[PDB]
Amino acid sequence: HMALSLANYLAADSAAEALRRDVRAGLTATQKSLPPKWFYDAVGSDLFDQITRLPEYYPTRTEAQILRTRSAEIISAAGADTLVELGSSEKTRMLLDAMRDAELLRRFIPFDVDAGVLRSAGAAIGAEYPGIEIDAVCGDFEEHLGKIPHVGRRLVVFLGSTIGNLTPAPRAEFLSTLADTLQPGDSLLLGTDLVKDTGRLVRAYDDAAGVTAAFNRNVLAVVNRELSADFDLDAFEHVAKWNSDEERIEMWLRARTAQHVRVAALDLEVDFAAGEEMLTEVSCKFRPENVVAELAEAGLRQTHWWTDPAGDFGLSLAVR
Ligand SMILES: CN(C)[C@@H](Cc1c[nH]cn1)C(=O)O
Repeated sequence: HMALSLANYLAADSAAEALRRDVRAGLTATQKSLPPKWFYDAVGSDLFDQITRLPEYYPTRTEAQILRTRSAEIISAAGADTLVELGSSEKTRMLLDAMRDAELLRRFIPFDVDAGVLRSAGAAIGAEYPGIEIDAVCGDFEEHLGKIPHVGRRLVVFLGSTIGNLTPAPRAEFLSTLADTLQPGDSLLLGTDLVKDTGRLVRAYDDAAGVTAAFNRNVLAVVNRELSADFDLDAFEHVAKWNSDEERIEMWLRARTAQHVRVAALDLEVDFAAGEEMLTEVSCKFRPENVVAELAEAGLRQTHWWTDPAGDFGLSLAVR
């Protein structure tokens, strides 16, 4: 039902400030870009949820299968009574069920950008696990990790390879910051999508049904609405690329003809040449050996490594 603690560090004026800043900088760069965090308004979050069920998008179900078959082992290794989830599901329940089965579950700490979603989880989870304490935190995981409570022995999970949506420099910064908040008896469960057949990688971000394309183009709808811009969404083509040098998927939006875009709120006018491409997201893919090193660099020791038989996806347990 309604039992909940919820702390909110996301102000609408701060969000507006950041978007203006991001869009001005991104659209005036010789190589245009937009940060992917702006994908996730209500519509875009819905579209991502649909992406997780696409035939081509293996990551969610691959990760879920690993959690499904190793839930007990993960929870036994963590020895936690508190689950901290950065980014909010079926995956969630597997972990919580295992903690409950082990008679360890005391507390659930969801960390997400949408307070509404957090409130819904508080009710659902509160109902599913009677007596559980729920302390929700509305924040962005790049700035408010220090606001996460430290009560209990905490299993901090960052699933879905969302860590791959940060380029190396901010990624290392995030991991270090996160590691610094862990006490003895705390653990990090990190999901990393792994280097694999490049055809499979591109198809996962360029599905036949055009759902990912809609997800990508929606960032233009967000800008149109929030900054009073006039992007013609239909004029932009969805492009997914494998960058072999950086070993990352990239999502681009390509102007199929010359476009003139006015962003009224920024007193800004911007031009796209025919065939000009704008970078909207990276999805970095990892090699198993490099996951160990990136954790070590952040001050975390990898104590467990779970991966599906095909080696498509990896889950790390790590501690200070
Ligand atoms: C959120 N992150 C894990 C997703 C974002 C995504 C999914 N499809 C397109 N972009 C990924 O990089 O796979």
